[PDB]
Amino acid sequence: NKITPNLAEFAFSLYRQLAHQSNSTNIFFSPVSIATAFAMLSLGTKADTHDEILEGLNFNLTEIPEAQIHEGFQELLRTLNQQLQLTTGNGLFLSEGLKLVDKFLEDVKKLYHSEAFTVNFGDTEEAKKQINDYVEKGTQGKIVDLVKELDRDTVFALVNYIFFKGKWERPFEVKDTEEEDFHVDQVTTVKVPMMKRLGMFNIQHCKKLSSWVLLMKYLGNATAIFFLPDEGKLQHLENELTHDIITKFLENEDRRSASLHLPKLSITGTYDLKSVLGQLGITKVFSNGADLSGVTEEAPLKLSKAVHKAVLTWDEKEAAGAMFLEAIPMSIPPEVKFNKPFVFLMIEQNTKSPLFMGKVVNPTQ
Repeated sequence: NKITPNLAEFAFSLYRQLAHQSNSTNIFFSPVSIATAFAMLSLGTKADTHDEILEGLNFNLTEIPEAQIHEGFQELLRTLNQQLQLTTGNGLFLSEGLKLVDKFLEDVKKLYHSEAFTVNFGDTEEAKKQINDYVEKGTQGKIVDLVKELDRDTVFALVNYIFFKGKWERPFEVKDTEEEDFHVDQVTTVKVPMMKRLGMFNIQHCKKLSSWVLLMKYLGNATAIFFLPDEGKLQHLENELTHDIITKFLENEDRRSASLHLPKLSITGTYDLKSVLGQLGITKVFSNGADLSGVTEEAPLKLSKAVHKAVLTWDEKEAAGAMFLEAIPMSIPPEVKFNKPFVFLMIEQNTKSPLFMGKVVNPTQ
């Protein structure tokens, strides 16, 4: 877990950038999927192009050897590819006229368990369908029309996708789910199905964050951390985000009773990694002065296209399992309603790594 702290800081760097450009749109991305994708691309990069990518991923190249970086990602992908669905993959698409280096192809297939392909970019409309078909077939139809524009001069494209529909270890009762108002702001109200169960949760009010912190667990040894900011404290919560937040309450075995109002969510996020990671300091690999000599030996190459799409869905529970033995509330429990915008994190317990991070301003987006 040597690379775990780097991913956490990279996630908060990525989130603070996305929240900076838009304060009224949903945010949802996978820090692990993006970092694994561009670390794989680093194996075909050299000199400053290689160093920019790793430095932009919050890796201190003077303190962590390059092998440990790539080895840490391989161990992380091994844990993911074992129970949780987590249908993820990265596709490298290159012009059929380029002589791809075999060492890069071997490392992509072996180290990162990823696939490369050759496609004719002369037909923009045809290539877009072909790329969107491999993603659609890979996701079993979960992700469609991932690519919506291919330039006529495209010669190299990267697509990163991830899908997660998780089942709660402690489920919800569909009969108790009710439609309630979600207040996106002072003037906007959306009617959303609100999952509601009274019971005991790993829920607590953190004065440092000025937010309610709820941790509910998914089957697959992955835990979801929900942050409900207090009134006017959303920015304060974002300011005070640090890796200690992830680990602070994951170890808590204590439970407190509360009436929970959590809306059903189906959230998607599509980002142009070229623009976003360009704001984080990764620019050379996208420019004409790139060093992708580890991919093609004899021709100038640059990464023309880089897209990331993350899709997540959670419901009340599928098929019914067994009841969870419950401690009946002996008193009036506090009511924690997620009727206002909130921040959430998905953490893989074994690696303590961020799978998904996002902010929900409208459940119906």
